[PDB]
Parts: sequence; structure tokens; C-alpha cells
Amino acid sequence: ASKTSDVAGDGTTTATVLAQAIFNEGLRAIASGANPMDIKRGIDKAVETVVNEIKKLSIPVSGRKEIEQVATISAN
Amino acid sequence: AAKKVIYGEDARARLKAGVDKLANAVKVTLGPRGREVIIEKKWGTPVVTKDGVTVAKEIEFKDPYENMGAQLVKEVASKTSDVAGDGTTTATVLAQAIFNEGLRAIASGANPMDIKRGIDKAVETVVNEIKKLSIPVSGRKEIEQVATISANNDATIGKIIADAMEAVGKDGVITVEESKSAETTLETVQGMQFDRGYLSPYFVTNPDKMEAVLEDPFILIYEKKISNVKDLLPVLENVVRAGKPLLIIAEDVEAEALATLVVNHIKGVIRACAVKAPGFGQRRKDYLQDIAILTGGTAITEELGIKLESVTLDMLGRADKVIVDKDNTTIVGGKGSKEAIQARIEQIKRQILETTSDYDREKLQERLAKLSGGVAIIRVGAATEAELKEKKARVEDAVHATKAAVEEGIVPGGGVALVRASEALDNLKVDNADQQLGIDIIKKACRTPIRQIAANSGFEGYVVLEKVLQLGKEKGKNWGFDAGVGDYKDMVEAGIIDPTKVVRVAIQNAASVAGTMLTAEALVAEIPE
Amino acid sequence: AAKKVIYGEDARARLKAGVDKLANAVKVTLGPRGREVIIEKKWGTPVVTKDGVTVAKEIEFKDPYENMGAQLVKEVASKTSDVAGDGTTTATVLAQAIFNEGLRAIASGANPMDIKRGIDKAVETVVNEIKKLSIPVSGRKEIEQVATISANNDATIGKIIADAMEAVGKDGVITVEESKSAETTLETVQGMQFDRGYLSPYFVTNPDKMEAVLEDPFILIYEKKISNVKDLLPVLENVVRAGKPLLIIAEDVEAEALATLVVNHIKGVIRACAVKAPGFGQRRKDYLQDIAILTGGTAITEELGIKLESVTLDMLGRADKVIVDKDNTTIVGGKGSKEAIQARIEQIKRQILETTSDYDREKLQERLAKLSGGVAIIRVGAATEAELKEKKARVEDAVHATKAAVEEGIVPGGGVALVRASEALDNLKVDNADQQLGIDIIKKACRTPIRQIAANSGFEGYVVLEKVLQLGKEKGKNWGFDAGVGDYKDMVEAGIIDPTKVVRVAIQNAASVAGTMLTAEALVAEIPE
Ligand SMILES: Nc1ncnc2c1ncn2[C@@H]1O[C@H](COP(=O)(O)OP(=O)(O)NP(=O)(O)O)[C@@H](O)[C@H]1O
Ligand SMILES: Nc1ncnc2c1ncn2[C@@H]1O[C@H](COP(=O)(O)OP(=O)(O)NP(=O)(O)O)[C@@H](O)[C@H]1O
Ligand SMILES: [K+]
Ligand SMILES: [K+]
Ligand SMILES: [Mg+2]
Ligand SMILES: [Mg+2]
Ligand SMILES: [Mg+2]
Repeated sequence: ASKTSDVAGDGTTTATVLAQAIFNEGLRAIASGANPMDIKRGIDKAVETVVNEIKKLSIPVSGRKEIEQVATISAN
Repeated sequence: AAKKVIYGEDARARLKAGVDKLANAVKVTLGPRGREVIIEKKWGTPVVTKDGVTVAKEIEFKDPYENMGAQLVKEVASKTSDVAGDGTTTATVLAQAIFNEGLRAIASGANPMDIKRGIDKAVETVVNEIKKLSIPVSGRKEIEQVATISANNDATIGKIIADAMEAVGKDGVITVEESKSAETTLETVQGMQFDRGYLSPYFVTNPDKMEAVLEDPFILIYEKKISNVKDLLPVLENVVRAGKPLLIIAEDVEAEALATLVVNHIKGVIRACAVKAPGFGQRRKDYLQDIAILTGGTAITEELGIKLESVTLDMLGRADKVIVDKDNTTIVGGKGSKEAIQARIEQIKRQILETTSDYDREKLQERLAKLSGGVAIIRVGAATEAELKEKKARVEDAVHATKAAVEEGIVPGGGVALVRASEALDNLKVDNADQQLGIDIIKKACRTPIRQIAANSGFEGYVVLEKVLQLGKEKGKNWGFDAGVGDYKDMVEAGIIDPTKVVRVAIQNAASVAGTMLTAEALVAEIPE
Repeated sequence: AAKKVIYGEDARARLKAGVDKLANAVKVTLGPRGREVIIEKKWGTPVVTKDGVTVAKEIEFKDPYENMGAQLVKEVASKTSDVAGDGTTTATVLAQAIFNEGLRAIASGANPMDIKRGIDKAVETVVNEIKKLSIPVSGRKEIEQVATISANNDATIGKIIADAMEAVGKDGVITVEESKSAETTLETVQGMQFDRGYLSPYFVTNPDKMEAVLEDPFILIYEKKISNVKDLLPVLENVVRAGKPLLIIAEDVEAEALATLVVNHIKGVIRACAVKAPGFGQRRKDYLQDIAILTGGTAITEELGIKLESVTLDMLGRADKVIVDKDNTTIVGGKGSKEAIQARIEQIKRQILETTSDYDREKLQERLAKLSGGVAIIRVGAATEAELKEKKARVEDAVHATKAAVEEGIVPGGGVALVRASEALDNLKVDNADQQLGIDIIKKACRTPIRQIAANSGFEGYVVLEKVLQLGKEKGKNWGFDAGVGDYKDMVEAGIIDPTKVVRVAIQNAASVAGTMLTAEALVAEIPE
């Protein structure tokens, strides 16, 4: 949560929710006998793919319409 | 009374502690070189055992909830011996392994219901692999080996059982007796054993199994249904006056008054028995009249002129011992002259060629074997009552286990069978992740008994297990670890083999109780004091 | 004795803890795949059950105030089974849901009296929807399905009940018996059923459900009022000498002395019972004389010249068993010759034409139906006597539950019926805010049993509930979740159906006890020394 706030200023609750999900599912895999170091290597590969996919969905801000929409959503 | 209820994870925590305390005491005695367990005997010297069954008999805990787990595993493990004659300690070891690993998976968030489905599927695959691996018993060589291994690796009982088995036949009848003589011997006393039930459950004499056993009894045999009680009272009273028991052989008895009155009048004293007829048809008389003349008695009916008003204690059939089961009856010995009895056997010898019914020809040549070969009575002998008691149940379990080997086959012992069977789980696959966990639980459990045997002997369990797995491909499926001497060899050739029913029942029984306790949600017990 | 009183919120806090401890132990066994509950049996192996009724019977707490809540819910839940056969666990689950949510609303400041008014109003709407959703039973298909679900999903018991139902008719009388045989069979005995009960309350015997049972009784038939006991004594003393109980069928007994001398004079012996003469009008004798000859006897009257001081026991009627309810009486079957009895049926068959009045002609061809169809005796067998007690209770309840289905209809099982009924509460509206809270309490409660069934089988309760709500309009009202196999299907076609009496009574009973405890203001109990 601290790093997310420093870098982006928003999404700290989403980052915390994501972190718990990765850790909880990782423990289940490790309890089945998986190698902890290989799981981390697999996680790193998946995040690289996921970040690439997100940039594909990214649409540049055209003007005031998206600026108002982003501000409204982030302000609850 | 007031009761305390424990729910959820706390309930299974109580069970795990109770099962562990039971298993940790018993598993140290597994194998041929099990460690010693010392049991207190009040006002006596402590007893040192490596038996496992003896250890499990004394185990009982103060905590009612921990006692719940111990008794549940004890009963299920005891049922393994009641069906197969062996495997009580192995079933307990397997039960702890499945339960402990099952709780670990649930603690990680796995679905308990899906784990049981994986366990059920894995057990089915393991049982099928055991069926493929087992080989039928061929002769005296394997029967002696099974009896020796079923006992505590004592070849004396193994030889006696093998001799007794080959005497009465591969599927005959064996019984165990005792004497004050230090030596033990096998006597082929003539008798028979057929699947006949008894007329009323009220003939219980001594066994808690609601069965009946008789010593030096007098046999009444009838070709038709039981007559009135007043016709039997001159026999019921005078023979009791004479100080000997009685039993009545007849087709049927009325349960309204005849069944109740006969036992009620004799309930306060030695009591008597009554049994049914074998098979069906008029050829019952072929068995009935022979047993009447082979035991020195007569078959009584008013159509033969034997009036019930003038019954005399001398028409009774006489034999050495009679044992009545729930569905079977066996009679040992006979007080008549053996030459005339064997002369009356010639009728059965001629009945081989003269009878025209297949249903009796199927039981023919068995009416001879139990008589001509004699019902095998093992006369166990020991120098002390304590040793006599120990060896007495020791022989019957070995006899029962040997019969189980004939019925279903033999498999390499020392836990090799479960190791080989667990290799099939390496390729069994399911679409559910939690069910896969259940499969891996059984694979780990199947490889525990071999590790415990190696550990008890003084070797590292995982090192032994790895080499046994390697020898499965390098040498063969039957190669394993000989804990008696400490080297790897072919277990079947060495004679270290187990009945395949023992391995099959133990894993099935252990998985059933473990699965039951894995989904237990509440424990209800009274508050102490 | 000195007593301690608890007032206000503290009193309801005690009740909530007691109800929760009862419900949490029982609700885990709800559904076809309920979890295991392990019950201590002192000097025995612990008992493992998924029954719920068995668990509830054993629950009792040390704290007198927490025990108050457990016993109150237990009695109300037990009355559901006593009236509709099934539903004991469901009523307990509903009671906890209503009580817990009711306490939450009160803790927020809502008026408890207005909450109760909302609860009663909401229950009435739910009950009406249940009746609207039910469909009448049409034939053997639904009868067999209901009996199977009422039992532990065992088709063997369902088939026997279905066969017994069609043999005797849907309005006959059925009873459960046992024998030594392990297998279970159906016996159609030459019996009959009537609609008049006992004459005195002291005749009620031992059984917990207060249904008096008599074994091997003799029958006396009177055409008028009973005479003095001095005439009865020669019969009574001789019948006592015969060693069997005696039954008197007559019109009335004088209450001044006879109503006490009839019972008091025999309280120290085998005892006897008397039953009202059934029927009306002159056909009473036809109801008596025909039945007397069906039971192998004829009527007796002092004024007819047959003095009771001279009657003979062979002249009296005899039957296998006689069963009498508070408002009804039945005879299992006469001990006379069946051929003559079936010949005597013509005398009742001729009553279709040889009798004029139509008042009992409605009961005619039903007395024939009670004769031609007999009375069904379910001979239950089990591997052991302890298991016989378990099986006998379930079969009797399944018969009772099946009869409830005929009376009122059937609804889709698995809690779907309550889910469908709860949807009407979405449009029910009231002008009081607190009464609206009571309505929403019932809506939440009605959707709890389906979630518990899904949770026990290993699925998320709210996910299952949400999809069942969706399938209510995508597919139909009868669509629900099958817990035996985890997929959604039409419940009525699948045979997963419940008697609509069970669902109706359970919600009505649960709301009554919950409403009682919501406004309880004081608890009075003795100080435990
Ligand atoms: N020489 C041996 N080397 C290796 N394993 C052996 C040897 N002799 C016996 N075994 C195995 O050890 C086990 C028997 O030990 P035992 O302590 O009798 O176990 P159990 O039969 O489960 N318990 P019980 O009911 O008391 O006989 C079996 O798996 C045998 O196959
Ligand atoms: N295969 C099934 N799938 C879904 N629900 C089922 C199934 N079989 C039965 N049910 C439902 O489960 C409930 C029966 O479970 P049970 O444990 O007998 O509850 P009860 O009848 O309230 N308790 P008891 O009095 O002990 O029988 C009913 O609501 C049935 O409709
Ligand atoms: K041992
Ligand atoms: K159940
Ligand atoms: Mg934000
Ligand atoms: Mg052994
Ligand atoms: Mg039920």
C-alpha cells in the first residue's frame, strides 16, 4: 500500500487485496509440495504478461470527458 | 445427564490427539523387530510385549473426546483381524497417516468433501492393483510361509498349521485346543463341519460371540421337527441329573412356547443347544443318519417305533466336542468304536457311486475328509498359563490368516505390496485440485508401513523406501527390504509374504475411519463426575 | 427450594446460548449429505450418526437457563415429527434463524411486540403460498418417492411402504414388526381398522409415544353395557389361569366403581384392557358379530342367557395382535382358519346388497378393503438388535410421513418450497416499520435450510441460493439444487419431494417457539445446591 501510494497515489486498496490473494493461493500451492522459488519465477512471468495486456486495453485520454470521468470515480 | 459438545476444528483437534496417542504406542511394535512396550500389572511384574494387539487392548484415556478417537480406530483396526486374522497394527498405522495428512490439507483451505472423494478413488485404484499383484496359493510351501509370518516368525506353529491344513484338506476345518502338556501336537480326530444354524440365540454358553461350544456332549438327532417339551423332559432332566450337556438335531422348532420353555427351564444351569439340518431334501437323512451312526446314536421319530414316552438316555449320539456358530456347526470326535464308525463310513464311500443327487455329491468327499482325515484339532501346550493364553489366540489368528490366504491369494510382505500399489497413483489423474490432494494423501499413507518397519529395525525409513522403489524396476515387483536381517531381497522367494486380504482390508478399513473423522463436526459426551 | 431469577436482556442471552449450542450440533446433519456427529457410549464404542433426531435426543446442558432454551426448541421440533413424520432438524434450523434475527432487531431498538406481529403475518403468507405450491399425490410413483426421501434415501424401505400402501389402500392401517430374519418382508394379515378407541386412560402401556400395544390378547364381545365384575371374575380368573391378556368390547362401563375396579383388580397381574364398540346403529352388532367370527368367536351377553360364570375360552375370539389408538382401534388378524374367514367375507360382501341403509355403506367396501387388502405388517430385519431399533424407528416415521403426503400433498424438497414461498414476502407490505422487520426476518429464515443443505454437501450456500432463485423464473418453480449430486435440476421430476404438511408445520412451529422466546422476560430455576 505504501509503494502504490508513492508511485500512483491511488489503487492502494486494490493492491492490498491483490497481495492477500497471491499470498493465500501461494500457501496452498506450497502446502501441496511445490517449490517456493519456482512459484515466484512463475509469478514473475505472469505479471509481465498481465502488464503487457493492460497496456493493450489502455486508451489515451482524449480530453475533458475522460478527465472528468476519472476524477469523479476516484472521488467516490 | 448434562453433556458438553465440541464443534468444528476443536472437535477434530481432540480426535487427532487421541489417535496419535494410540498410534504412537502401537506403531513402535510394527514389523519383526518391533520395540518393546511395558505394561503395568498391579501387584505383579510388568509385562513386556512386542505384539501391538496386546498394547492396543490396554489403551484407554481419561479425556472422553480423546478416547473417542482411540476407540474408533481400535474398533476399525480390530475388524481387520476379525476378517483376515492379521493387520491390526498396520490398519492403525495407516489410519493415523491418512487422518494426519487429511487434516493438513483441510487446514490449508481444501474442501473436506472433495478430499474424501479423492481418498475414495485412490483406495479403489490401490485395491485393484493389489488384486493384480496377488498370486494364488499353490501348496504346502506358501501355506507354511504364511502361517510362519502370520505368527511371530515361529516355524513351529507354521509347520503344525501346514501339516494340519494338508491333513483335513486345503479348505477343510481346523480347530484349536489345549492341554497341560508342555509340548504341542496335532491330532486328526474324526468329525465334520457344515453350514448349519442353531435354533435359538439363547444357547449362549461362554463365547461373547453369541455362539456355542460344547465339551463331551450327548447328541439328539431327529428326522423331523422337534416334538413337545414333555417328550424331552425325561431326557432333559435325567441327563442333567447325569451331569452332561445335551443338543437336539431336528428340522424346526416352534418359537411360541417350545423354544422359550426349553431354554428357560435350563437357563440357571449348564444349559443345552439345538441345531438345524444341512442343505435341503430327503438326503438330509444321508448326513443325519450317518452322523447318528458315526456318533453312536439314533435318529428318533414315531414312524420308526421309537416312542417318546419310553425315551432312554442310551439312544443319544456321543462325540468329543461340539462347536456351534451363527451359520455353521462342527462336531469333533465320537465315543463309539472307530472300526465300526469307519465301517459305517463305507456307506458314505458307497454313496459316492450310488447317490444320484449333485447337491450331495458336492458335499460328498468332504464327509470323508473331515472324518477320514479328521477335523484338525491343534493341542496347544505351554509351561505356564500366561504363555498358554498368549499362544492360544496366537495359533487361531495364524490359522485364520492362513485360511484368508487360500481364499484370496498371497502378496509380498513387509509393506512392499502397498508400495507397488501406490505407484499406480502416480498416473491416476482427476480434474479437481482438492481431489488430487486426496489421491496424494493415500499415496503417502501406503508408503508409511514400510518406513515404520525399517525404522523399528534401526534403519532410515526414507532410505529404505527409495531403494525399494528402485528395485521395483531394476529387479522386480516382489523385491523389498528384509527387516529381519537387514538386506534387500525378493520377498516372495524369501517367504516373507502376507495374505492379500490382510492388505486389502487394512487399507479399506483405515480409509473409512479416517474419512469419517475428517468430516466429524461435533462430539457429544457426558461431563465427568 | 431457593430459586434464582434472571430478568430482561440477560434472560434472553441465556436462551440464545442454549439454542445455538443445540442448533449448531444438529444443523450440521441436515440434508442427504450431513456431516458426522460422534456420541459417547460409556463402556462401548462411540456412535457415529448423521440423523439429527438421534443427536437431539442426547443433548442436555448443565446450565439450567441454557438448558431451558434447548428443551423448548427440542419439544417444538419434536412435535413436528409427531404430527408430520419428518422435519425435526428443519424446525430446529428455522427456530435458530428466527430467534437470532429477532434478537438482532430488538437490539437495534425495534419494538418486540411489533416484530412478533410481523412474524405471525409473514408466516401466514408463507403458509398460504405453500398450500398454493403443493400438488396432490397421484399414485405409486410419488408415494414411493416420498417414502424414500423420508427414509435415509433408501429405496428398499420406500418400495416396501409403496407396496404396503397399494396393498391395503391409501387410507388403511400399517404397523411395523420385527423377526429373527435378517431380511425384511411385507406381510398382509387378515385384519381390520375401526374408529373408536380405549375406554379407560390407565390402559396406556410403556412405549414413549404413548401408543398402547398389547400382545396375544383374548377378546370378549358384549352387545350391551358391562355387567358387574363378579360375573367377569370367573372369566378373568380362568383367563389369568390361561396366562394371556383379555380384551372386552362393549358399549359403556359404569364410572362410579367399575371404572376403578376394572383396572385396580388387575394392576398386580398381566392386566387387561377394554375398547369401545365401533360403528353406529344396529350395524354395531354387524360390526361386532362379523368381527367376532372373523376373530374365531362370537358375542357374549349376560341377558342373552350366556352367563359369564360358565363361558369357555375356546368360545371366545382370538387374534394375532390388537392395536388401539385414542380414537381408533385395529385388529392385526384372527388365528382361525383363513378359508372360513374368507368365506365369512361373503357375509360382509353380501352386506352391499343385503343391507339397506347407506350410512355405513360408505364404510362398506372399505371394511372389505380392510379385509381384502388386510393390514400391512412391515417385518423389519437387521444384522443386530441394536440396528433393529434404529431401522424400526425410521420405517415407522417414513410410513407416518408418507400418510401425511396423501392428506395434504407434496412440494419440491431440498428447501425449495420455502424459497418459493418466501418470494411472496417481497411484495407483502405493512405500514409499520418494525412489523416490516418481522417480515424480513421470516424471509431470511425461509432461505436458511437450503443454504445449510448446500453447505453440508460442500458448496457455498449463498451461491446455491442465488442460482436457485434465478432458476425459479428461467426454468420453473420446482427447479432447485440436488445435494446428492452437485447439480441443479427439477426437484419434482427427480423425486426429491417432501410432504407439504412437514414444510407447513415446521415453519409454523419454529415461529411459535421463537416468538415465545423473543418476549420472554424472566427465567425461574432452582439454585444447583
Ligand atoms: N522379516 C520381515 N521383514 C520385513 N517385513 C516383515 C518381516 N516379517 C514380517 N514382516 C511384515 O511385518 C508386518 C507384520 O508385523 P505385525 O507386528 O504382526 O503387524 P500386524 O500384522 O499389522 N499386527 P498384529 O495384528 O499384532 O499381528 C507385515 O506387514 C509383514 O509382512
Ligand atoms: N438429494 C437431495 N437433495 C437435496 N435435498 C434433499 C435431498 N434429499 C433430501 N433432501 C432434503 O433434505 C431434508 C431432509 O434432511 P433430514 O436430515 O431428514 O431433515 P429433517 O427431516 O428435518 N430431520 P429428521 O427428522 O432427523 O429426518 C429435506 O428438506 C429434504 O427435502
Ligand atoms: K511385532
Ligand atoms: K441427515
Ligand atoms: Mg481510489
Ligand atoms: Mg501380524
Ligand atoms: Mg428427515
